Amino acid sequence: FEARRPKAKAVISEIDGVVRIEETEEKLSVFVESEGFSKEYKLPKEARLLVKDGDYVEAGQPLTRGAIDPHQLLEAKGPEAVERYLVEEIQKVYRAQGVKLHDKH
Repeated sequence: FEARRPKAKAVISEIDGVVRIEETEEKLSVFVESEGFSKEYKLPKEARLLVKDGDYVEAGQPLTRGAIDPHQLLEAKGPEAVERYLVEEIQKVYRAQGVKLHDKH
């Protein structure tokens, strides 16, 4: 409800394109690119990656595993996405606990 930076953040994809990953020792890196451009993403050691070398990632899609920051998803996929994310991500907790409250609220 209070838009905040979860500790375990998940770097979303500002760009909607295709995936590419790298090997070097210290830090991993996922690159999203379209015929237009590509964007480099720094995914440190702990970041377990959900995406694989090969397919498409819509804007604001999870590229790291876990929590997302509403502001970023706002920027990336739009209000329509933050909004829709907030609701469903909230009901996630209640549903898991038995409470059945209508999304409306």
